Amino acid sequence: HVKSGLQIKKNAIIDDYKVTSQVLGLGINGKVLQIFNKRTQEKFALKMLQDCPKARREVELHWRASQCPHIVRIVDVYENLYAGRKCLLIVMECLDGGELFSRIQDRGDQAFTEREASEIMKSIGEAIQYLHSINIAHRDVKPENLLYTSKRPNAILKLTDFGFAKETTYYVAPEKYDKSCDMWSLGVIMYILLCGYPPFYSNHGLAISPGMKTRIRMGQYEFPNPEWSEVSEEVKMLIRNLLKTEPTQRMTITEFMNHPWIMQSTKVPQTPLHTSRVLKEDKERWED
Repeated sequence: HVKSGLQIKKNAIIDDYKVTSQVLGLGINGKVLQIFNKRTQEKFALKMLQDCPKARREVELHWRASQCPHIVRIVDVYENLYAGRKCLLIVMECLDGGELFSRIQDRGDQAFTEREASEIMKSIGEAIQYLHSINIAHRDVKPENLLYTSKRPNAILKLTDFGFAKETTYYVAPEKYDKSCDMWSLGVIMYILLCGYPPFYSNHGLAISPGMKTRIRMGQYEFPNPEWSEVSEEVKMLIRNLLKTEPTQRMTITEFMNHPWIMQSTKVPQTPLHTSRVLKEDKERWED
């Protein structure tokens, strides 16, 4: 019920960990580098942030969320001087399974199933549910931010970048919609999981198009055949509620988690999906 508070280590990280120039990824606030425990030689991930109040907010919110199995765990946080400038160094568990959509691309002749999508969405949902329950909104749920623990098949998907996360804060009525942003993100992820293409795309496929922005505002998405031919109307309706243009009309995480598709993944059919194939073909377009 009660869990330890964040104990920021003032000892030099070099004492405990061996720092490498290898960059696992770029976080919005700071670069993420692979590091190894000197004692155990175990791989870990280091996020380096300058000691601004925004950085302190990120580390606090991440620490609260670290408990969730579907949120990347912060093993330790270090306050150290780099170049005589105060830095917060966040050591997290290394996720080498790779981005969610990258793993689906790398599955070969084996086809992605509706049931597999339901399981994936439930995992992401559980993370969002924990965050919303503790009054935190990630505000940056994206495919990049979802990563797998290991290349082994029973690896767990985890949410990662808390740079944009913000606190949402006798019987009484419950009365920001920062939380609603996360639900929209789930809808987009779900759409891509089922077909392998985003609900909203740019003419000439260049970054963010004015036309794409208009489509997002107008909520102009279609479920095109053949990708959506075998997808349940139930699933389509769920996506519609998640992709409502008006944030207030958008589905709550509790509603999403109680939805039968999410709640009973086992019941969900193993209908084959075009997602794996589409992702491979899109990669081929990117790599001419």
